[PDB]
Amino acid sequence: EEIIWESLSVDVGSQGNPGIVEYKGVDTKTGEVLFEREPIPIGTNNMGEFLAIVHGLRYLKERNSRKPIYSDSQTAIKWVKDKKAKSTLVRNEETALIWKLVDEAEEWLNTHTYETPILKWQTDKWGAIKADY
RNA sequence: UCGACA
DNA sequence: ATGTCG
Ligand SMILES: [Cl-]
Ligand SMILES: [Mg+2]
Ligand SMILES: [Mg+2]
Repeated sequence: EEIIWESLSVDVGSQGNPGIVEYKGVDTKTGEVLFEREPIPIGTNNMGEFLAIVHGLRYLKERNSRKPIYSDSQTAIKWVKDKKAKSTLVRNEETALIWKLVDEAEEWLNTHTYETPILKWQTDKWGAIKADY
């Protein structure tokens, strides 16, 4: 019910779906952009949302930060919890990059630890997540 | 058959 | 429209 302002908010941005995908993480309190992924030619909204959360985990772990991560993606939050991105996007030469990043994200998750709470951003009550495009 | 999150 | 889960 209470927004945890001392947190990291991440979100995907795209042009088409499947389409060009990117993501960024921002300080929930100030909106300051902390990281941003170079656009990936072809990917899905959910893969991007997943990549954004995993990058956030890696970003916070490297800085010894225990702050939670906000995401508005029910799908991505579940994929991270399961440490498995159940995407339906076809695996071919054109989607090789997005799949490589997804596979590497999964790989990282299955070989590292973290206590970072991954929280659902309550869009219907709080408005658009701060990392929204 | 939807409902929900994007 | 398309991507996903309950
Ligand atoms: Cl990535
Ligand atoms: Mg989103
Ligand atoms: Mg958004």
